[PDB]
Amino acid sequence: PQSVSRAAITAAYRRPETEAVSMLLEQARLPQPVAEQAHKLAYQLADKLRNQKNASGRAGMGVALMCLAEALLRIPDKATRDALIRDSGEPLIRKGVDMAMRLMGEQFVTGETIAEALANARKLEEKGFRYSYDMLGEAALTAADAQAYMVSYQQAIHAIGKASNGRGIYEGPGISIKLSALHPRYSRAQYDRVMEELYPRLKSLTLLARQYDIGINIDAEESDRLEISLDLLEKLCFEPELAGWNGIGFVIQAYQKRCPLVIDYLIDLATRSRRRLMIRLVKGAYWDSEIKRAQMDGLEGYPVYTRKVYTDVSYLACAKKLLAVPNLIYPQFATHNAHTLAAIYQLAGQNYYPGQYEFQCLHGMGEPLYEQVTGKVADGKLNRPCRIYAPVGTHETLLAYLVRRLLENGANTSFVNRIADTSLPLDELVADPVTAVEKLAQQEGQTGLPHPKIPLPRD
Ligand SMILES: Cc1cc2nc3c(=O)[nH]c(=O)nc-3n(C[C@H](O)[C@H](O)[C@H](O)COP(=O)(O)OP(=O)(O)OC[C@H]3O[C@@H](n4cnc5c(N)ncnc54)[C@H](O)[C@@H]3O)c2cc1C
Ligand SMILES: O=C(O)[C@@H]1CCCO1
Repeated sequence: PQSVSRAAITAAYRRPETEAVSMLLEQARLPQPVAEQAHKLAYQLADKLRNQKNASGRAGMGVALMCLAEALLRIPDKATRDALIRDSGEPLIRKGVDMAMRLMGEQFVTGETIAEALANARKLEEKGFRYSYDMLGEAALTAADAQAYMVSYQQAIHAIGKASNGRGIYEGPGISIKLSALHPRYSRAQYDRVMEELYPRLKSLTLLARQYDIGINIDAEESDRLEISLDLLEKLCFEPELAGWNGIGFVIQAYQKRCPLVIDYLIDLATRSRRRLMIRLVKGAYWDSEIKRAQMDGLEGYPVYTRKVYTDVSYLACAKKLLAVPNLIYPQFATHNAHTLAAIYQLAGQNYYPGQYEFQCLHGMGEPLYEQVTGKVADGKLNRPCRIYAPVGTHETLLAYLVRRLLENGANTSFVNRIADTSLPLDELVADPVTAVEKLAQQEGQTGLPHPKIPLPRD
């Protein structure tokens, strides 16, 4: 027997999308006036982003001719110019792969060593950005692997905490950790061994973060690990040494059917354990693998949505739920999507205060968007804080994170991919996801039908 809130998470695991999407719709819908201010802000943010160095206005203004025009413009004297016009198998494939990973991946890495990352934190921190550092590495395969991740996480907390120098959990830097790094073969670990071995290391790192008064966030990974992550979180929140401290962070993934039910659980947990939880709301990073995984499991359905617009709707519904309980949750709204950002900005209401919520972004992806957001109003900014997720490590820790980035940047449904498309008009790019879903429902006959190219695992 689970609590009321836990049982309800379980019962939502793979509920039919028509049902899941239908229940989210009214929770996600922006009231008329909020919708229009969100549309307008989303449009302005996306316009500035696209047309940074006049990229579209130069579209408005063949190549052969320009080279001749170029050569003609290098003729120093206009008269002369005018007068001229009048009158090896396995290891070769492995090497190209390892190299291309480094080349493409550098943009997403803040530094090789935590010091190096930290020494460069001054530039954006003075502009009002914050940081969450991640010592790259995950999915420990051996007892030794996990031990080494544990020591890298401990070392980072010391350096981050010393650099935080008492600025605290909101204004100061934090750390992000992956539970998969701390226990060998996490992907298949049983409740009993995780509690005996993983939990004491999570507890120990969290106590340390509390000594330095820095935030410590537990990243969300694959969906089959949600339940055990909640058991770990629960225990952690009742530690006496952590009483009255609100630095514990936890990620929730809006692409999951369970997400809203996990929120109901977290609200009850913050209440029972007498704390404000730092909760990062994301869409999620593992969608391609989740789809593949469920298709091989052959179960009743998917634990994630199959159309990107449904995830967008789920995120807005979940964002409203989070924003309603400021005594219990500090929401951290992770996104690079201008509509998403604008919707959250408006949904948060009037009378922003720094401790109400922040935005978050990944290093190498969100800086352009958030250069319009974080900063003074007199500089034309929104004056909302943003916390940059800063991966730290060498080439041997980068692979899995990089692949997730390529999937995110390379998917035609991604905002960061669609905004680069000269040809997709701004209004479509920032279209309201609820209205989009209702448009599909009127075309197709029912609300929340799965992606037509993604049938159920049994079909
Ligand atoms: C600071 C930060 C921290 C993050 N931490 C985590 C974390 O701990 N764990 C984690 O899993 N993710 C995490 N993410 C989220 C993930 O890494 C992506 O960055 C995020 O999902 C992209 O959302 P968006 O709003 O920027 O882009 P959008 O383009 O609006 O949405 C992109 C996405 O929608 C979802 N999607 C794509 N196609 C479909 C489809 N067909 N059906 C349903 N959904 C689809 C995927 O989640 C994909 O990322 C984090 C993101 C940030 C910025
Ligand atoms: O690892 C990832 O891909 C996501 C983004 C940062 C934390 O979890």
